Amino acid sequence: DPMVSKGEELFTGVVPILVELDGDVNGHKFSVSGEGEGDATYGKLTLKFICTTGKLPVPWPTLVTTFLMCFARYPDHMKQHDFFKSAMPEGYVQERTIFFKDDGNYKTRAEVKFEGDTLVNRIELKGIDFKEDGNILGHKLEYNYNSHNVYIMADKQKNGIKVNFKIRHNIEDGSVQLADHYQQNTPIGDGPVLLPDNHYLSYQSALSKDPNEKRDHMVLLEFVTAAGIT
Repeated sequence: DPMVSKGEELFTGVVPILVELDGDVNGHKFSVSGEGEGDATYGKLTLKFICTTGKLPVPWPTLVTTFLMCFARYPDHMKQHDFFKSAMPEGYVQERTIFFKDDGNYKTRAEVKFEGDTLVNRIELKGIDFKEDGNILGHKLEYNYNSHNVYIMADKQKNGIKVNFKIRHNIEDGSVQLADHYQQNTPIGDGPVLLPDNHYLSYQSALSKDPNEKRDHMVLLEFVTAAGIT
């Protein structure tokens, strides 16, 4: 299938990745740059993010979802349901509001597209309404990450998908900080895209530190696999 082969050719090997974020939470401005690689055949991403502005004013785990669904491994039986690769190389817009339970919210807009060989995720984040001494601004989140299933549906109206899901950030009293995600994706180009039947992506994420890195940073390893249509 030349449409499948096309994303299969853009993603059938290891693909360098760049991520650039400009953020403002409760007016605290910060920038982050990330680099790494993705191997869609295996659902694998490895990335290292650096805060280029000094200390990151929010917990690194609250940014994990914002910092590449085109790197999911879609099983061969499910290749018709891969919207994310179908939009490449021109790419897609990914927008979210993330509602933190009893606290503020992030609103993000990202463009995910190729720039030559490199797959770029360029993001603007605004955060509003955070409590000074809540779990976000107070840095009360553990540096770890649970596994989550993400439910994808078509938004045929908008020639894209809608994505909805709740992340649980563990807190160091056994509590969770809920982060309620509402997501919309739409293609950047005017070409054909795959509008999926409802399915999920299963995510696992591991957070770590580069023992040689003095800058505020996060090393992120994620495995992502599509399922949910036998």
